[PDB]
Amino acid sequence: ISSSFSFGGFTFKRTSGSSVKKEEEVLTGNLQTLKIRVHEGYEEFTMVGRRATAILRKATRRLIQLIVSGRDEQSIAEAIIVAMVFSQEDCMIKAVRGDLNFGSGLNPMHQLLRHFQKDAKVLFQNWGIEPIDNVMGMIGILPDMTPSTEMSLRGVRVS
Repeated sequence: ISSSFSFGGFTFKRTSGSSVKKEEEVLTGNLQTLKIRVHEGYEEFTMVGRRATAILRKATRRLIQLIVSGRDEQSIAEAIIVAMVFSQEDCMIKAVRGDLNFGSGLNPMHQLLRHFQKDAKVLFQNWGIEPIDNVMGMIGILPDMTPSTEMSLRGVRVS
């Protein structure tokens, strides 16, 4: 473990890789120009929350893989939201549908998080899906947060 921090009520422990923060300007789906510290590099984490856990593999503004384990669908959705925000993917940025400011949180990453925690339907809808293969212990999760053995949110599996 080369780093431990908390984000969105999950403890992230970095198990591999590294990154450097670079300030960058992005345009939200509400057409707000935001300055964010983009994490540049490939990293793997375990995420541990009160009600769910996950493995997250990610690179610069890119979710590679997320395998989530939770008690119920709500708990799994929470982990998925945090991971999608933390990924900094432009898809997630473009799913934003209101203004973000200090009203929402102390930095833009928290503002984005709070935005999607209120309502993740546009995020989940716009993220993308993919067919999946069969793997013991794992299943797909659709945008409406129901399970599927056939398709899943892009890069996401439930254990």
